[PDB]
Amino acid sequence: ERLSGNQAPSLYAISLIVVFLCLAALYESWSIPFSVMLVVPLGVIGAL
Amino acid sequence: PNFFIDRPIFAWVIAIIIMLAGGLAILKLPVAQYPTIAPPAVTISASYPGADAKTVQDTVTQVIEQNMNGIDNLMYMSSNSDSTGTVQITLTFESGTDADIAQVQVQNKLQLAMPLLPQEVQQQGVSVEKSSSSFLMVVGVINTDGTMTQEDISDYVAANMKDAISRTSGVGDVQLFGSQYAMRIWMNPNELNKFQLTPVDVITAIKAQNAQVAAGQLGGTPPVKGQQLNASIIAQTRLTSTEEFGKILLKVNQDGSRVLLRDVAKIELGGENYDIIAEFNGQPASGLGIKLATGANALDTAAAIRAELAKMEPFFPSGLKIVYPYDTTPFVKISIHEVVKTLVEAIILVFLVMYLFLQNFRATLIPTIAVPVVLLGTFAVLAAFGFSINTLTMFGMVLAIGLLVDDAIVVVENVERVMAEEGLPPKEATRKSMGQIQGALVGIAMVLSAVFVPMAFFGGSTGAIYRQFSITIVSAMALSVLVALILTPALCATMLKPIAKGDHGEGKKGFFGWFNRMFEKSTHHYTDSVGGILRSTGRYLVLYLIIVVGMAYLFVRLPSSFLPDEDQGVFMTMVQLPAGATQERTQKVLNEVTHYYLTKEKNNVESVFAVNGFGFAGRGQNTGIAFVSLKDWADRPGEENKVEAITMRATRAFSQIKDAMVFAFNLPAIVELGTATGFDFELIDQAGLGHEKLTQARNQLLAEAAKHPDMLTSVRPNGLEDTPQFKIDIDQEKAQALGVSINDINTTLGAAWGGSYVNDFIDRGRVKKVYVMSEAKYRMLPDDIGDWYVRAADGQMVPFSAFSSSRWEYGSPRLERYNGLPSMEILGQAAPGKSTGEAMELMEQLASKLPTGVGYDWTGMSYQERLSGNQAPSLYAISLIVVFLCLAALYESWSIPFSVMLVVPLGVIGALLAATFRGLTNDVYFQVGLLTTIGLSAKNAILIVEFAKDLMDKEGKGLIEATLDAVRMRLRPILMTSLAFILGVMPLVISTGAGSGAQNAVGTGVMGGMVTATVLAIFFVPVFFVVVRRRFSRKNEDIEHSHT
Amino acid sequence: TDADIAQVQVQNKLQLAMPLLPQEVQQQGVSVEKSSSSFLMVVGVINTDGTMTQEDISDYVAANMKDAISRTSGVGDVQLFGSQYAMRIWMNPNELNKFQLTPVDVITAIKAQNAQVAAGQLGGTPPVKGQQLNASIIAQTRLT
Amino acid sequence: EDTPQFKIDIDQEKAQALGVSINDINTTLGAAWGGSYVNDFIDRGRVKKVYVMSEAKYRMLPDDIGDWYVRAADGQMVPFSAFSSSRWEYGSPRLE
Amino acid sequence: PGADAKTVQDTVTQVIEQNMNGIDNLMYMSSNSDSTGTVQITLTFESGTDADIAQVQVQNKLQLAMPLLPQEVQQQGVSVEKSSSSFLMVVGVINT
Amino acid sequence: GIKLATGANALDTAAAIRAELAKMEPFFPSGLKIVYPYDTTPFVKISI
Amino acid sequence: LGTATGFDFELIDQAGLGHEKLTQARNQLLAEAAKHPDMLTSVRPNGL
Repeated sequence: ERLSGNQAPSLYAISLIVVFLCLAALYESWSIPFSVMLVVPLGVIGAL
Repeated sequence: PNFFIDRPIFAWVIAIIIMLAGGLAILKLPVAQYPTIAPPAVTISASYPGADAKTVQDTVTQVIEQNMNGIDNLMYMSSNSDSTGTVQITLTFESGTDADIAQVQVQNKLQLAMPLLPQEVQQQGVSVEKSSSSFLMVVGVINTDGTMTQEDISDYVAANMKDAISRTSGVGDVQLFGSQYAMRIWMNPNELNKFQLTPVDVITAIKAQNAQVAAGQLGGTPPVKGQQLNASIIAQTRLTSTEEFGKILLKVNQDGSRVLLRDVAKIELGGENYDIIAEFNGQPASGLGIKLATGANALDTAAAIRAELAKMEPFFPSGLKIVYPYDTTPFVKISIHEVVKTLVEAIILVFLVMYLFLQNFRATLIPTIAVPVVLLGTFAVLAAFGFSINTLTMFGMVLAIGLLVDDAIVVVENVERVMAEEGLPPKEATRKSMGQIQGALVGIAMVLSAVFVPMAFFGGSTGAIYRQFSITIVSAMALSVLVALILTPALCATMLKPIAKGDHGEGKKGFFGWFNRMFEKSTHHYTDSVGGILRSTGRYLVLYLIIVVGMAYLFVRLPSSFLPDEDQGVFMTMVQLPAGATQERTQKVLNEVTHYYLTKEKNNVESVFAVNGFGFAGRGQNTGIAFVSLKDWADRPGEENKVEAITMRATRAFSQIKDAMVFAFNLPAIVELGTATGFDFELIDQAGLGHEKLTQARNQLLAEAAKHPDMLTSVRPNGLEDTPQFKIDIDQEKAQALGVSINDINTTLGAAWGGSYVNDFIDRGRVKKVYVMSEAKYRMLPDDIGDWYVRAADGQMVPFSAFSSSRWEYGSPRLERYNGLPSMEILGQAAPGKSTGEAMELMEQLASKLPTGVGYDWTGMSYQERLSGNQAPSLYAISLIVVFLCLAALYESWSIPFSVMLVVPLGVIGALLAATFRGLTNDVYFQVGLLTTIGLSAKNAILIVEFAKDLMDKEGKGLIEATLDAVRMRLRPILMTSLAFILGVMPLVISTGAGSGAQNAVGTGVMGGMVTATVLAIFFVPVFFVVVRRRFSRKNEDIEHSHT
Repeated sequence: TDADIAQVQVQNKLQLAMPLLPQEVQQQGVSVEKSSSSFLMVVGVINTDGTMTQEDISDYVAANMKDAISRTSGVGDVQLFGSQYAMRIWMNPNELNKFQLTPVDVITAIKAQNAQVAAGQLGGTPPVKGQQLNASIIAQTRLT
Repeated sequence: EDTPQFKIDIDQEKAQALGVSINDINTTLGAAWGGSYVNDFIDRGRVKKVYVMSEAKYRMLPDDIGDWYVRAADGQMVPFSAFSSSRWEYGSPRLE
Repeated sequence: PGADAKTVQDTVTQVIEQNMNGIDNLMYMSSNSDSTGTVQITLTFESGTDADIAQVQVQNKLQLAMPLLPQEVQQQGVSVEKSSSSFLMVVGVINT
Repeated sequence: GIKLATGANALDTAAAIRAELAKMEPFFPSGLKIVYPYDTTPFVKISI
Repeated sequence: LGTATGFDFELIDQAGLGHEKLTQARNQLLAEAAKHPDMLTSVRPNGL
C-alpha cells in the first residue's frame, strides 16, 4: 500500500508529460498541447 | 529526413524523449570499475583440521572430484590439497553459463558426496561459492589502545558489525578477516597423566556436559482429561562461560577428591584458527572484505557503508577504530569525472572550432545540442541491454566522440556551404544538402557497424571485454546517425540564418574575422596541389605501398598487451620464507617490510596491512603478504612518487639484505588477468606413475625449458617443493599386547597436536565452536611426543615409545590435480623477442618427449587464448566483405567501393607511429582506437567519393574535375572535425595521476592515427577514385566530359 | 519443464529423506540425474594382444576413462559395462571359526589397520616464543 | 506470550555417585515426557512411525517426575529426585 | 526437536539469517522461532522476480550456513521452497 | 554406455566424447584399442 | 514415446491390499484380456 501511494506522484507527472509530448508530435503546434493540458483539472475535479 | 525538416516540434519531441530516457538511464544505472568478464567459477572449500596434504587428497579431494559429474557446462576442474588441512576445488564454466545454476549443480552433487567424507570434515563443513575475486572495499578494524588482541577484535567485528554491514544496500558479500571467539581448551599432558586421563576422556566429558537435551512438556498432548497446565520442560542446555567449562567434571578419585577440566587444561576464549596474524601498521587488526552486489552502484554503496559505519562509532569500546586499506571507489570516481571532463571538453572544442571557422553563434549551438542528445540516448540503450557504467563503457564513449561530432559537423557544414555557394534560404538549403548526404549517412551506419559489431562476437574473456566497447560504440554511432537524419536537419532549417550567394565572408569584419581571407587561399592551394599531382598518379601508388609495408613492420614489432596498469593508490609486496619456516620467523621479516614503508617511504605510504599466513603461492606459517595503502595522488606529485617507481625500489631495497624471497608489485587492471605475453601450463599424470615420477618429469621439462633462454623466460612450477615431515608408526602388534585402543592412540595424538572441534556453546547469545588442543609448549618438538600417555584396557598409562616408533621423510605439502588426475602446474612467459603462441608450440614440443604416461594441458588464460585466437582473421574477413557489399550498394559498382576501402592503412600507420614513438603497447584500448580512426577514415572517404560521383552521374562533370570539386568542398569539414578531435584528445595523451594508464592508451593511438589519416587522405582518396574509376569501360559513357 | 529446476526441486526434497536412509545406502552414493532413457552411444574397450583380462579392462575404463566422460557437459548418465577394482577380502569360515573369529572381527581390524589419520604438526599454531621448526606429523595412511 | 518454563537441573555429580548412566537418565526423561521416535514399521503396506512415550497420566504435573526410575550400574532402581533439582523460568515460545 | 525458542533462534535462525545476505531482488525477510524447536525464515522477493532463481540463490546461501548448524538439525533436514502464505482451500473429511 | 542429459544436443555431446577419448588414447596400456559398437549419431549425420 | 498400436497400463493397489492380492487381480485382468483376442494382443505383465 505504501508503494502504491509513494509511486503515484511520479506516475501522474510522467503520464502528463507523455500526453503533452504526443500531442506536440502529432499536431505540429507547440501550443495546441498547452490548451488541452489545462483541461485535466476539469475532469479530475469530477473524480474527486 | 525531409519529414522532420518540415516538422521541428516532432523532431524536438524525439530529442526530449531520448534526453529523458537516457537521463533516466544514467540516473538509475549500475556502476562498477569493470563488468563481469572472467568465466563463472565455483569453488569447493574444505578443511580437515590437523590433516596432511595426502590425508586430505585421499580422503576428501579425490572423493569430491569423483562425484563432480552430470553438471552442465564444465570447462575444467583444478584442485589443491594442502598440509594446512585445507582443500580447494575450483570448477570453471563456459562463458555465459548461469553462475547460480552452476553453483546449485555443484553444491548438491557435493551434497550426495557428503556421507562419504570423514566426520570431522563433515562437522567442519564444505563451502560452495562463486569465485569472483573482485573486492569492492576491504575494511580494517584496529585497537589504538592496544587493549584487545586480533582475536578480541575479530569477534567484535563478527558479533556487532558484520551483520549490520551485510544489510546495507548494494552489499553483495561480507567476509570476516579473522576468527570469531571459540571456547579454547589447552591440554596439559603432565596434568593429564597425573590423574590417569587422556584427551579422549576430555572430549567425552565435554560432549556429555555441554549439550542440549530434549525433554518433553507438562500436560503434553495427548493429555489427561481435565488437564491443569501446559509448559515446556527444559533440560540441560549448552554452557556459556569459560568458568562453566572449567567446572565440568572428568573423574572422581578414590578419596572423593575432584578432577575438573580446569585442573588438566587452560581454559579461555580464543581463535577458531591461529594460522593468520593480521596487522595494521604493526597493530593487531581484524577486517571485512566487502563485494559489490550484482546490479548495484559502487559509489552509492561505498557512501552507504561509511554512513552505516558512522552510526556505530560511539557504540564501540574504548579506542577502537575503523580504517579503510582498500576502496575501489576513489579510483572509479576519478575514472568517471575524467571521462565526463573529456566529453564536456570535446563539445566545447566543437563549439570553438565551429565558431572560429563559421563565425555564427546560432550555427555553433547545433552540435552543442546534437551530441549531448546522442550521449544521453546512448546510456538508454546501455540500460536497455543490461550494461553498466564502467571503465570500459566510459572509455567506449570517449573512444567514439570523433564519429558523433563528425555527424553533427557534416550536416551543419553542408547547409552553410550550399547557402554560401548557391544563395538558398536555410530551409531549402538544408533540404538540398540532406539530399546530398542522405545515402552517405545510411551507408556509413551500415559500414561502421560492419567494423564494430564483429568484435563483439569474439570468444571467451577478451570477447566479453570487446563486447563492452562494441555494443557501446554501435549504440552511440547508430544514434548519431539517427539524430543526423532527424534532429540536425530540423535544427539547420529552423535556427540557421541565410548567407548570400558566393559570400565566403572575405573582407567584412575587422576585430573578429580576418581569417576568412587567409582560409580561402589555402583551399585554392590544396585544390591546385591535389589536381597538380593527379597527372603523376602511378608514382603515388608506390608511396602508398610503402605505407602498407611500413604499417606491416610496425604491426609486427609492436609489443602486445591487454590492459595497462594504473596507479590505483594501492599495491602489495609478497613475502616468501624457505619451506619449514615458522610464523615468528616470517613475522620478523614482515615487521621490517612495514618498517621500510613507514620510515623510508613515510611521505607516500598511508599504511601497511600485513597478513602473516596467507600468500598467493599457498598458505602456512611459511608465507605472508603485506598490502600497502598510499596517500592519494594529490600528495604524490612526481613519477618517482607513483606506484611504478615505489615498487621497483622496494624490490631493490629487499633483495640485497634478505634471507627470504621478497617480490613487490601492483595489481593488474582486472584483478584476474594474465600477463599478456605469458602462459599457464598444466603437467598431468595420465598413467599410474606417482608424485615422485611426476616430479621427475617436471624437473625434466623445467631443465629443458632452460635450454632455450631465447624462447621462454622464468618458466617455473606454481606449486610447492617436497619438504621433510615427521612420521609416526604405530606398532599394531605391541599396541594389542599392552591393551591400548588403536583409536585411543590416534585421537590422543590428533587432538593434542592437530586440534579437535568438540562442541558448540553459546557465547553472549551466539553459537560458537569448542576446540580441545594441547597447550603450545607440549606440541613443539618431536621430543614432546614423550609427554603424551594413553590409557590401556587394564587402566594403566602407556607412553608412545612403548607402541610407536618414528622417523623423518620427504612428503608433499601441496598436491595438485587437474581434471581429476594428479597435476603439477607450471607458469612461464614468452621471452623478450617472441609471442605467446610461439612459446606455447615449443612447450608442447618439449612436453612431447617426456616419459611414457605424462601428459599436459593448457589452463586459464592459455586455454582462453587457444579457443578464441582462431577468430581475429575470420571475423575481420567478414567485416571487409560486408563493408564492400555496403559500399557497392551505396554507389552502383563492384569497383567504386574499392576507392574508400584503401583508406584503412592511412590511419593505422599513424596510430602505430604514435604508440611506437611513445613506447606504448598494442592493447584493447589501442585495438578499439584503431577501429575508430578507420571509422572516420572511411567516413571522410565515403563522402568525398560520394560527392565526386554525384557530380559525375547527375551533372556529367568530368572525372578529373568532379573529384577536384569534391575534395575542395569537403576539405573544410574534414579539417574541422580533425582539429577538434585532436585537441579533445590532447589532455589524454600527456596524462599523469590516476587513470592515466588507460587515458594514454586511448589518446596516443587515436591522436597519431588522426594526424596522419586526415593530413594524408585529403591527397590519397581523390587519387584512389581516379585510379579506380579508370578501370571502367568508356563504351556507354566517356568518363572525362559532360553527358546530361 | 526446465530440467535444471526440475532436478533442483527433487533434490531439495530428497535431502529431507537422505538422512533416514540406512548408512549402507548413503555410503553407496544416492544419485539424482536428468538423463534421457535410451543410450546415446556405447563406447567399447578391448585388448588386441590379450595381455589383460576383462576385469583388468573394466578397472582401467573405470579408473582412467569414466570420470572425464561423466563430467563432460551433455553427458546425462554413464553406465560401466564392468566394475572398477576393489580390495577383495574373500573370507573363509573354517579358518575364521578356527581362530574364534567372525566377519565382525575382520571388519573391525580393517577399519583400524587401514586408515588416514590427521596427526597435527610440529611447531603448529599457536606456537611458543622462539619456535624454529615447523613440519607435518604423519601417521597412518590407507594401504595400497 | 511468555509461558512458564519448568526447568530440571540434573545433577551430573550425584548421578555418577549413584551409579546411573548420564545417557540412561537422559533418554528416559525424554522418551517419557517428550516421546521418542524409535524406528519405522509397515502399516498395511505403508512405512509409518514407531513411537515410545509415557502414558498420559504419568507426565502431566511436576509431581510425576517422582514416578520415574533409572537402573543403576549395580542393578537397583533410582528415583529421579535422588539426582535432580527443579524450578520455574520464563521466556517466549515464538521469537519473531 | 525439543529445544526451546531461545535455543533455536541464536542456534539455527540467526545463523541462517547471517548468511542470507547477498541475494538478488530481496525486498524483506521475516522469521519465527518455536518452543517446538521449529524455525521458518521467509524471504519475500521483489515483485516480478523469477521465483525459481530466488529459490536457487536462497538455497545456495543456505547450504553455506548448513555446516554451522547443529547435527540434530542438519539431519532433521532443511527445506527451501517457494512459499504461498494462505490456503486455496481446506478439504475436509468426516464419517457419516 | 552413455545417455544424453535432457535438452542436450546429441551430435555436440558425441563430438565431445570422441574428442575426450582422443586425449586419453595416447596414454593407454599396450594394445588397449577402443571400439565403437553402438552409435546413434552417424545415422543422424548421414540421414540429414 | 509410442509403438505402432501399443499401450502402457498401470494396475494400482489403492486400499492397502498388498503384493499378493494385487498379483491375483493382475491375473484376473490378464485372463480376461485373453478372452478378448479380437481386441488386444500380447497383454503382458511388464514386471517380474
